Amino acid sequence: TDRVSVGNLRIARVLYDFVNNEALPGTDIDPDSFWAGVDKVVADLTPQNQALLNARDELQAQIDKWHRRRVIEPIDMDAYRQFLTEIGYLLPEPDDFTITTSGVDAEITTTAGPQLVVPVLNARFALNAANARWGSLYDALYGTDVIPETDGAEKGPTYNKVRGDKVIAYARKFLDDSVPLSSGSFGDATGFTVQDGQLVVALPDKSTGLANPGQFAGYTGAAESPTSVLLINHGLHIEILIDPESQVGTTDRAGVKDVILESAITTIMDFEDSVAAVDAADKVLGYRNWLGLNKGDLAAAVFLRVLNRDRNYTAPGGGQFTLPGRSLMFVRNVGHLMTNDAIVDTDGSEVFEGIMDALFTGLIAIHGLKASGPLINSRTGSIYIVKPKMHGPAEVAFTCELFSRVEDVLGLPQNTMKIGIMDEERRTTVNLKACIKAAADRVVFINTGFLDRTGDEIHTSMEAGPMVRKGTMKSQPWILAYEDHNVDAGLAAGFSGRAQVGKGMWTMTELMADMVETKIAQPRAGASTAWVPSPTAATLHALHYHQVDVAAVQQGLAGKRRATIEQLLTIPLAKEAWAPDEIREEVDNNCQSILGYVVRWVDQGVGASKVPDIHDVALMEDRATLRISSQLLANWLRHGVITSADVRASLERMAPLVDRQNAGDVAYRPMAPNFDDSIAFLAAQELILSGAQQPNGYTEPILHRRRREFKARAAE
Ligand SMILES: O=C(O)C(=O)CC(=O)c1c(F)cccc1F
Ligand SMILES: [Mg+2]
Ligand SMILES: [Mg+2]
Ligand SMILES: [Mg+2]
Repeated sequence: TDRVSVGNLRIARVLYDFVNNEALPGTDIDPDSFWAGVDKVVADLTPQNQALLNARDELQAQIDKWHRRRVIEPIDMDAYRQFLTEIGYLLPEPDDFTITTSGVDAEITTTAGPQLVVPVLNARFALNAANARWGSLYDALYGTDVIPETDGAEKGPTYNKVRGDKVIAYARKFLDDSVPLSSGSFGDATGFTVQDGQLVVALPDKSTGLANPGQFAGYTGAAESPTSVLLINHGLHIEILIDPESQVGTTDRAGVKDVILESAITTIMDFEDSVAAVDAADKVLGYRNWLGLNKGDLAAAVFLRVLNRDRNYTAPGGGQFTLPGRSLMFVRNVGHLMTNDAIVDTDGSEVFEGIMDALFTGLIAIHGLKASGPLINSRTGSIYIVKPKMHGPAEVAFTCELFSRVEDVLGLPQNTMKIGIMDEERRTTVNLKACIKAAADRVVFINTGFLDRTGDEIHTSMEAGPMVRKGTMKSQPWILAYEDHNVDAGLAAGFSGRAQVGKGMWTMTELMADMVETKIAQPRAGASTAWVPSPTAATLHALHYHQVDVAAVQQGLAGKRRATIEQLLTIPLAKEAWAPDEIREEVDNNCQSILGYVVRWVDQGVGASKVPDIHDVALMEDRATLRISSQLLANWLRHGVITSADVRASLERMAPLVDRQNAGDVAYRPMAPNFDDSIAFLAAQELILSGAQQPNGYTEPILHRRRREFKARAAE
């Protein structure tokens, strides 16, 4: 009695009102025509959506039976691959082709740099992420472990000048490495001037210019005493702020106050694995934040926080130009699996959620194409949607047809809605060229979502035998081939200069020294973007793109074929391998990370949490990391590595530790000692004990059911 009838649909009133009162005004779309289009698109495309999900089940059943029907020691790769071809899992590779996607912004086609992912249901996080286009290097260095807290350089309640001077020195070296002087070092600079459109750096006994004056991009203030100096390197901007009257500037030999880095070039506003949204009320919260971002007027509490305006500069010659102040925004829709009762049909059947996301996030994104102040997002006229968890090229073609039909409902030009393709399921990996071809006129990135991909690896081969420990997965042959294969397919499809080639998330949110040391591997592998968990991590990962010329790396990689199908298909089976203490560590680690994530998901609707692991390393958890942990334990239980008593005792042992870590939140409900009274604890148990039975190992069916159950209990 809380719904609105439109054709065969029954729409939750909160969603109907949100769309009519907030999303539609200003788009010139007729409300009656919009809702008729929703009815028609749902009716027309739901059968194919269901057909595709049934096809996954039929293929996995055949693969399950194949492994159970054999006894031979190692996979006979020739027989295995021929079988995958017969059942239509491995499809033929199409001829070479070049993508044709047009109307894409420079941040995607050309600029190499970090890409930030943030939960769209958290307005203050989403605001900080959009504002992360520019970030302080001094803050990122001083506040993290990139500068070690050795004797004398420790962080305290007040500024430590010994630490501050290490920060300054680190940044001066970065400047020398990125925008080198004709002679001397930035460490010895005493001042900056702009004379006849050229930057002049004062040294103690002479003056000098840049080795490449073309890296001088502009300044603020008067040319003869600028307030800042703007530089560019590998397409990314660097700004030296000059203020001798500041706390840090007073100590600096040139009065430098900070070094600002262009950081999160693009940001993915996430409706998928980092949020918990199980009904119309939840979906409206997310849609309204996405609306505020595109209209430019989102403002969050704690005083209030707003979106940054663009940045004004004087060109080296003399004109006034402007640089984007905000990250270019993508939105990650949900994939093809789930339904959501935000809309039900006349029989009470829930509507597919990915279909709804395309309609509603596409509608809302129109506001980002028009004046807010200037328009917020795409100046070239595109809407950028990340589509996750697709399995193979028919599922990509379906997304493209869904987008085409939504463009018609919205009165948008065909191919306005672009697609960032996650390569995060095995049947996409091994058919990647065909997947890109299916979206050849819409694709704006491919990205190795390696954590979902690991979950799919385990589930697909669940019946083959026990898998290696999850920490071993990152170095197994299949995943190394998968990473190279993805780059190869992108470059061969003409992505250089046209679309992003992306790699995955750094999850250790406090291990920033390790990130700076290690994550450089991604641009060295030819990735023009990769995922960071925070604005601070975006600023630090920006350093890697100044050190690595990704454009040159991609040109050197052109034409290579560095992964075979046999390599891609190498299942991560454990050899005949573990002492009891290693098995116990794996179980306790997986149970602790499952419980820490799931308890905040089910009881508080939080879809991404920092959860310390068994080694007290803080990890950003979302559904993909949960998918790995629950599938690994399900696999170990399936093949006798551990018993059902092992699992239960581990969960009961780790649950009170998770309770302790959450003891300060008035909204937290402890799981122990009354485990069977905690919907959250039972959800975590169900994710393991029923994991082998979930479709492709997905965690949403259980999580959504258990969160809805919790909401009902809290309302009675
Ligand atoms: O690798 C994949 O499948 C992803 O898609 C990555 C992802 O959501 C994510 C994650 F796993 C941990 C933290 C933050 C995130 F955004
Ligand atoms: Mg994923
Ligand atoms: Mg260079
Ligand atoms: Mg199954």
